[PDB]
Amino acid sequence: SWSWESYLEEQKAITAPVSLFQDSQAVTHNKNGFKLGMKLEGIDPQHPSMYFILTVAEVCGYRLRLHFDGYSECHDFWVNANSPDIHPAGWFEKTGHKLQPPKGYKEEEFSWSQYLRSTRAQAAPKHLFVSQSHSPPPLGFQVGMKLEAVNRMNPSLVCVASVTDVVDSRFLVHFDNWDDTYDYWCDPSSPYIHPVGWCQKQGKPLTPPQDYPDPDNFCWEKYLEETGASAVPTWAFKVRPPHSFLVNMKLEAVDRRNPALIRVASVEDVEDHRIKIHFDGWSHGYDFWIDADHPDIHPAGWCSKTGHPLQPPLG
Repeated sequence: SWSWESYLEEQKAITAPVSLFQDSQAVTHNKNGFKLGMKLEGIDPQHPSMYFILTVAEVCGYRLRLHFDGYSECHDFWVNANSPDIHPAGWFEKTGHKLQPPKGYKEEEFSWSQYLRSTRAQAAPKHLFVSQSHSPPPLGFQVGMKLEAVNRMNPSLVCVASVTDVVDSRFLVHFDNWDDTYDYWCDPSSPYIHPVGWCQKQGKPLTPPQDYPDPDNFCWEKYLEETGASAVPTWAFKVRPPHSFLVNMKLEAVDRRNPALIRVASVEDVEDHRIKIHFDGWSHGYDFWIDADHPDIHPAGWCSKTGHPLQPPLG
C-alpha cells in the first residue's frame, strides 16, 4: 500500500541513485536460500577475530538472523545473505582458522558430522554463500604486517596496528595490545588505515600500543625491529573516492535499535566517507553516522524487491 513513488511526489523528493551504492548494497535479484535451522560458521560481530557455530534463527527477505549455538538470544544478530562474514561448515578447517565451540563443548570434542547428528540439523550448503573459499587474498596485506589505523570509536586516535587475519579480499585490523573489540575488517581502500609513518608526515599524534614503555618516545623503526614485523607496503593502500550522496536524498536503512526493521530514510548530513541517516518521521535524536559502504543501507526499492517489510515514516 505505501509506495516510494507517491511519497516522493508528496514530499517533492529524490532518491539516492543506485549508482552511489556498492553493488553488494544494491543487488536485489539474488535468491536467499538460507532456511530456519541451518547451521554455519561466522565471526562474532562483537569479537570479529573469533569464529563461532551459528544457526539460522529467522529469515526475512534477503536477510537472516543468526544465533550463537548454546548461547543466549541476546547475542543474536542480523546479516544480509551476501555477507562476507559467514562461511559454510568446515571453513575454519580448510582455511586454518580456529573455531570456538558451542557453549557446553570443547574443541577437542567438536566435529561437524557429529554435532550435526547430535542436533539432527543440516548444514547450510556452501553454494548458498555468495562467497566460499576461492577468492584471492588482498594485494600486499599479510597477517603480521603493521600499519596505523583510526580507532573508529576514538575517531581522533590513529594507533599502532597490525593485520591479524586475511579472508578472501579483506583483512582484520587489530590495535596492538588493546582489546580485540576495537578490531574491524577492511579492504585496501579503507579510509581508516594508513602506511607506517603517516601520522608523522601529517604532524598528527600517534597512539602507541597499550602500556608500551616510554610512550612519548615510541619509534616505528625500533618497534618493528623489536617485533621483527614488516610494515604493510605503501603501494598496497588504495584509499577510495569520497561518496556522492547529497543531503535530502532518500534511501532505506536498517534501524539501529531494532535491527529487524528497515525504515524510509534521508541523508541528513555528509562527510567524505560517511553519511548521517535520519529516519523520516522520527526525532533527529535518532540520527546517526554510518560509512557509505555499510551493508545496512540500501537504495529505494530494496525492501520491496527482496521481499522485506519496509517501515514507512512515523506518524
